[PDB]
Amino acid sequence: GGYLKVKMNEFQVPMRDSMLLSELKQLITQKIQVPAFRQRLLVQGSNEVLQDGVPLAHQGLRSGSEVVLVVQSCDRPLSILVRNDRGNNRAYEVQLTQKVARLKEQVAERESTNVDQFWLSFQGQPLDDEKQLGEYDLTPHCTVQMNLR
Repeated sequence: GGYLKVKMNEFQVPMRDSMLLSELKQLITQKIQVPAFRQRLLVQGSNEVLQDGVPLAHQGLRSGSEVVLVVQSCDRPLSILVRNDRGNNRAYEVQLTQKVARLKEQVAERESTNVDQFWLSFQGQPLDDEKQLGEYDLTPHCTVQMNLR
């Protein structure tokens, strides 16, 4: 029977024993279709930012408490990692609406390689040059792998 009130527009979500921030964000994703990375949650009134790993009930919340949800705009850039053939990483700013081809060009320049000599993969799936990055579910500081031809 416990719940939290989420204030963006307002809705309720169930609050189970020892619920974590990641579970609150999952319930919010199910309600409003916004990924966890675009969500920031704060305790209402005081405005304390909620954190991972510690039960929400131990961050000043209890059943019936209100939390403030801030949604980051979908067009804000995010940083990702591209890992090369030697397992070395570099960080890249991207927009999810950019085509994969644009990321390939960034990587080719920074790795001193030609675009036609490699392809990119995410969690083992190849990235299609013609698709938008947002077709793949990239998140901040996730890893895209280079694959040499």
